[PDB]
Amino acid sequence: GYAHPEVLVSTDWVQEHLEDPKVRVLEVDEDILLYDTGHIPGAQKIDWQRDFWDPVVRDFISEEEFAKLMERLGISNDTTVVLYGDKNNWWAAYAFWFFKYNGHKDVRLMNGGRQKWVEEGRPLTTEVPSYPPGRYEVPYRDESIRAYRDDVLEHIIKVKEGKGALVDVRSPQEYRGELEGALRAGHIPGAKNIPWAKAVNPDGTFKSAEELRALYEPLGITKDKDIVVYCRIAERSSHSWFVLKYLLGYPHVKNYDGSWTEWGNLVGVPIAKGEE
Repeated sequence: GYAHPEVLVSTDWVQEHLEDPKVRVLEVDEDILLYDTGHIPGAQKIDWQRDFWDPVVRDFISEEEFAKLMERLGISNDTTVVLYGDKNNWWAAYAFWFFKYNGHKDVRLMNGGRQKWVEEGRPLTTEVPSYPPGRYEVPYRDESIRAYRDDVLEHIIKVKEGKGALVDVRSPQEYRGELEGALRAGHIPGAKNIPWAKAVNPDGTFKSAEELRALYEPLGITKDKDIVVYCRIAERSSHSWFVLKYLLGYPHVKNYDGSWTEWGNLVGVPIAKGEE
């Protein structure tokens, strides 16, 4: 089975923990207005750009700001945070990554996302919770899961020595250089293409550990290597990062948040086109 099934909860699990004092459910959607129309009872809304991004520079909010957000959401350090959203949990996986970047110990993703909960006809409400402030100590960012532009060159070499791998989760067209825009098209040299959606079933749930392994192992993307995953922006590569590190247990996996919007616009950086 999965390496970390404990970080994946079912819709049944969530419905039976709607009143757990140690549980805080958050809906994280690409469509920041969807929550307003109806959500899981007791769930709170995360507006990604406004809540996780600095208002002026391209970077996430500070550790201090993260702690204030948590308290406002009634979340404490020992809180079991449960995430779900639209698009096969695309954005919810992003929130998962960000929570882990801030070191939150107990974060879980609802298998199937908003899609499955709605399809099953489980409780929905437009009523928004009013939880008492949480107690969240200032976290320490975990750099082992975030990759930066100045780490790529040395990674590109690691990919050649068979010590690392690059996972491009974009469409094959973008991957090949036929391509959140950029002045250049192609992929980071050495990267392999595994479109993110290949990890999920039509109903929004994740594929089996076996089916997932089959997406990466045959392409040389193995646990013994340091992995770097990217898309156009971090928000879209977090899903595959989650699949590799948590569902498949890869110990070294980083999310390159800069992704193509940064790389494809950088001056004088290596770029490969075609297949690899």
